[PDB]
Parts: sequence; structure tokens; C-alpha cells
Amino acid sequence: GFLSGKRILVTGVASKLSIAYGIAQAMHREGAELAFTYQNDKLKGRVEEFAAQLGSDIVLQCDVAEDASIDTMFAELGKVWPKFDGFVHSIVFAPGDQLDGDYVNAVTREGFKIAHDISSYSFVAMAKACRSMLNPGSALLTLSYLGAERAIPNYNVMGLAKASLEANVRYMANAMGPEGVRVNAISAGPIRTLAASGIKDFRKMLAHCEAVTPIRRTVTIEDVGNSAAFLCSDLSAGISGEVVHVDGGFSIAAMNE
Amino acid sequence: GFLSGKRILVTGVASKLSIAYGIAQAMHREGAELAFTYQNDKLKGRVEEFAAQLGSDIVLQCDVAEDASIDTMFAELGKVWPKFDGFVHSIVFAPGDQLDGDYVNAVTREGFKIAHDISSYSFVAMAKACRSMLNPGSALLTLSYLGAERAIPNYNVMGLAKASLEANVRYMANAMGPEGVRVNAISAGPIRTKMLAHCEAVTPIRRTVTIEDVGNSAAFLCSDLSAGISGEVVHVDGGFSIAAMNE
Ligand SMILES: NC(=O)c1ccc[n+]([C@@H]2O[C@H](COP(=O)([O-])OP(=O)(O)OC[C@H]3O[C@@H](n4cnc5c(N)ncnc54)[C@H](O)[C@@H]3O)[C@@H](O)[C@H]2O)c1
Ligand SMILES: NC(=O)c1ccc[n+]([C@@H]2O[C@H](COP(=O)([O-])OP(=O)(O)OC[C@H]3O[C@@H](n4cnc5c(N)ncnc54)[C@H](O)[C@@H]3O)[C@@H](O)[C@H]2O)c1
Ligand SMILES: Oc1cc(Cl)ccc1Oc1ccc(Cl)cc1Cl
Ligand SMILES: Oc1cc(Cl)ccc1Oc1ccc(Cl)cc1Cl
Repeated sequence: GFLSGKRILVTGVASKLSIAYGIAQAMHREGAELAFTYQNDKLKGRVEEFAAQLGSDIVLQCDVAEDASIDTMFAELGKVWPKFDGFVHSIVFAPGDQLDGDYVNAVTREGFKIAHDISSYSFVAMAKACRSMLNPGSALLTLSYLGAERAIPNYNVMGLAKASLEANVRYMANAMGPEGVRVNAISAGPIRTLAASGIKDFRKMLAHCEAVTPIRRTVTIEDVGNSAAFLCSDLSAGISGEVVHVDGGFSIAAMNE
Repeated sequence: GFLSGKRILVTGVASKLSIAYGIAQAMHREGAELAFTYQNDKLKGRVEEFAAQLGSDIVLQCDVAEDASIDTMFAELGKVWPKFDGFVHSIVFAPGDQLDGDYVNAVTREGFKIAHDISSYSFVAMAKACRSMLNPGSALLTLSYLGAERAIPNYNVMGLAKASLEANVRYMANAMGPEGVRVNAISAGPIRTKMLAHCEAVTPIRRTVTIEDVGNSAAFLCSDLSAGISGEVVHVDGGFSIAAMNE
């Protein structure tokens, strides 16, 4: 595949319906050697299995809320991959009481701090911890959403965190580019992942988008996965600090209702 | 004055060079009645002096780092302004070590947390604490910078904080619009006294903007003259951001 010879670390894989899994599947299909991380011991076994099916036995624990955990994970990784070619950041979180109802009413200093720390800072925290391990030609990738660019009901503070995240992509790309590292993000359209399928009316939402999306269907973890593979491969050597919309063209249209 | 009949709260006055100072002077010139906040004991005197020079005697303490400080401030303001028409959020901060050198090397979890908390969260924090005090037709304004949209050397984490803030503007505008409240931001170009005189040469209007320029745009955005504008980030940088390679 177009990722042959590349070693990529993938986070956020906590289910087969997750975007990180879709991305892993595609990179593996393209010949990349993978390594996975898991948030806590509770997901340890379950993740070692997903990894097994992708030709990998490299499964490390890492809570991005702790600088120590990040440093330890990369140290462990260094034992097998003293050098690798980038990672996929598919991590996000905000307390549940933050993502529902009026934004100004729901947001709190704490909810805000956590959302930005876990959803945005973690991306650069990981980069700092493995910077010396990256090979020239490496590529970092994170996942965003239209909420970073527009006010969307219920997304609330996650919208600010994602806006921070996209800016992070640009500052990271600008700082790491000179050493041969690219940094990009994919703003994905709504997908029914394990986590996503948990929020109320997500079924009806996907239905709404299909009707107003140019390609007339919601994107799949397969679609996102293929674009991710591309963005982490040398085929995208000319792209960096970019937020690629993989939402079927939904954001570039208006009032198709 | 296109601001007569309006009562606005102005934060961030630290000196006569503060953008908030140029803003306050503009609004006063346009007939707005003003109220001021000062961060700490250090700046209290300067603010009282200027508040007085603008016919105001409403000078309250407020450190947006603490929820209690914000509630207390609005509690005091309510004694003289049971209701008002908006406020100018001109507050920003990040530990110094954050704004120098390579971004990836300079940023730290703590520096990131502080920059976002003080520079972005505080804006909605203030809106939360005075929501029921806002009259229909009220307007909120904050200040941002191009660093939010482009990667600018040394600006580092403040760029992410400002990106967060601009998104805050959009979410606040969408949330509060139903109650008759508009929320906007001005992305100001760098104001003359990280040396420049460079932008002053590649900027369309061929000069950097002044706190007077920013002040007038601010007055407008908090006046009924901009009733049709909300959730918008207006670039008041002389057109610098919309040009490329003028060098
Ligand atoms: N689902 C969608 O419709 C959609 C749309 C646009 C963008 N995205 C983005 O895609 C990414 C993946 O989300 P998803 O839909 O696949 O849900 P997901 O539940 O499958 O994965 C999210 C991951 O975040 C990880 N995580 C949270 N806190 C962590 C921590 N402290 N340390 C380490 N890991 C932590 C989780 O464990 C989990 O694996 C996110 O960035 C998300 O916002 C999703
Ligand atoms: N100066 C420029 O060229 C320029 C360009 C673009 C945007 N801005 C923005 O304009 C705004 C004002 O900056 P300025 O140039 O007038 O500098 P300034 O030093 O005059 O004012 C900044 C203010 O922030 C206040 N502040 C900081 N932490 C606080 C806290 N915890 N609680 C309450 N107040 C706090 C300060 O006390 C101070 O008054 C900012 O948002 C800033 O980033 C400035
Ligand atoms: O960013 C997202 C955007 C969409 Cl449309 C659907 C799911 C998303 O991802 C999340 C957002 C907030 C939390 Cl708490 C957890 C997750 Cl998985
Ligand atoms: O945002 C700004 C943009 C420019 Cl061009 C110049 C000054 C700015 O304002 C600040 C940025 C960071 C810290 Cl710590 C304090 C301040 Cl007053």
C-alpha cells in the first residue's frame, strides 16, 4: 500500500465502530505497521484484540491527562520503535453536563478546562513527548468537527476546544515543518460510532444531514479512514496545517432544505 | 452620540495605552454611560483616575480567574445598574515563557490551561454572571488577533486561546440572540507601542491601526447601529490579513 515502510501510532480505538478503528483498518490495508494505545486498564484486553487483527502486538496504556503517562507510553514504545512516522490523535472528552442545552448556561470553568485539556492540549502534549522519535517525513493527524467553525446546538464548549485544536494543528505544522514533520486534521461529518450513538436523537440527525449533504449520505469510518491514510502517507507531502473537510460537502452548502 | 442612553461596562484598562482605554474614550464621546473594572490593587488607582475623567464613579474590582470575584463585581454593579447594555471584554494573559520561541517547545499543560482560562473562558464567564441583567438590544465585545487564524511566531499558545475565544463569540451569539443579545469580536492589528514597522509597510492602508481606530469600531459594535451584526469577528487591522506577499 502507500503506507509501506511507515510506522504509525493510533489512539482512541475503543470500539470497532470508532473512527480510530476505521483509520487503523485503512492504514493497515495500505501496509503500515501499527501500534495502539488505550485510556485505562479497563480497555486493555479489548484493545489488544483489535490490534491483533491489524498485525500488531504493540498495545500501550496512556491517559493524556497526565504528562507522566504520556512520557511512559512513549518510553515503552521506544523499546520497539526507537523511531516512527507519526501518530493519529483520536481523543476527545468533556463532562456530559457540558454537551446539552443552552451553551452559556451549561458551560463551567471546569467543564471548559477539561474539554480543552483533553480535546486540544493532548494533541501537542503527545507531539512534545515523541518529537525526537519522529523520522523526517512523519505526519501527525487529529480529528475535528464543524462545531469548531460554527455554533452548533449542544456541541457547546466542545466547539471552543475543537477551535483550539484546529489552531493547534496550524501552530504545530508551523513549528515542526522545518524538521520534516507535517500536521493536519480531518473535520469529519457526523458518524454513528459507539460513543456518538449514545447521544439522543443522533439517529434523526444523521437523517437530516443525508438530505442536505451534497453526496446525499453521511460519511463512513471507511471514508474518514481512507482520507486519514492519505494524509499520513507521503502522497500528501504537499499538505500541512490543513483542516480537510470529509463531510460529503455539507459545510460548503447552505439551505438545501 | 450614537451610544446615548446606553450603559456599558469596560474591562481591561491598565494604562492610557490599553485598547480598552481607546474604546472607553470613544464610547464616552458617543454618549455612553460607563462603568469600569480593575484587576487588582496595582491598577485600581489608574482606573479610578480615568473613570473619573469620563464622568464615572463606578470602579469595581474583578479578577476573572475567580468565579467569586466575578459574581461579587456584578452584585455591586447591580446596586447602581440593575440592568445594563453590555460589556467590553479586553482581558488576556499567558505566562511569559509561553510567548517565546518554538511553539511545541514553549507550550506546557499549565501555560495552555492559563491562557485559555483567562483569555477565552473568562468572556463567557462574565456573560453567565450578568445574563439576567442584560437589556434587550445589549451587545458584548471581545478582542482577538490574527494569531487565532494563522500560525504566528512567538504568539504560540495565545493563538489557540484566541481561536477558542472566537468560537466562544459564535456560541455566545447563538445562545444569547433569542434574549436580544449580540456578541462580536474585533480582530485588531498590532498597535504601535516583537518590533514591526513591517506590517505598517505591507498593510493596505499603509499604517498600523490605533486604539482610536479600534475604539470607534468598538463603539459601533456595541451600539444599535450594528443591530444586524452578531457572532462576527471584524478585522480592524487595515486589511493586513486579506493581503498576501506584499513583500
Ligand atoms: N463521531 C462523530 O460523528 C465525529 C464527528 C467529527 C469528529 N469526531 C472526532 O473523532 C474523534 C473520535 O471520536 P469517536 O466518534 O470515534 O468516539 P470514540 O469514543 O470511539 O473515541 C474517542 C476516544 O477518546 C479517548 N479518550 C478520551 N479521554 C481520554 C484520555 N484522558 N486519555 C486517552 N484517551 C482518551 C477515548 O478513550 C476514546 O477512545 C474525536 O476527536 C471526535 O470528536 C467524531
Ligand atoms: N495590543 C495589541 O496590538 C493587540 C492586538 C490584537 C488584540 N489585542 C487584544 O486586546 C486586548 C487588550 O490588550 P491590550 O493591548 O489593551 O493590553 P493591556 O495590558 O493594556 O490590557 C490587558 C488587560 O488584561 C487584564 N487582565 C489580565 N488578567 C486578568 C485577570 N485575571 N482578571 C481581570 N483582568 C485581567 C489586565 O489587567 C489588563 O488590563 C486583548 O484581548 C489583547 O490580546 C491587542
Ligand atoms: O466531536 C464529535 C462530533 C460529533 Cl458530530 C459526534 C461525536 C463527536 O465526538 C465526541 C464529542 C464529545 C464527547 Cl464527550 C465524546 C465524543 Cl466521542
Ligand atoms: O493579543 C495580542 C496581539 C498582539 Cl499583536 C499584541 C499584544 C497582544 O496582547 C497580549 C498577548 C499576550 C499577553 Cl500575555 C498579553 C497581551 Cl496584552
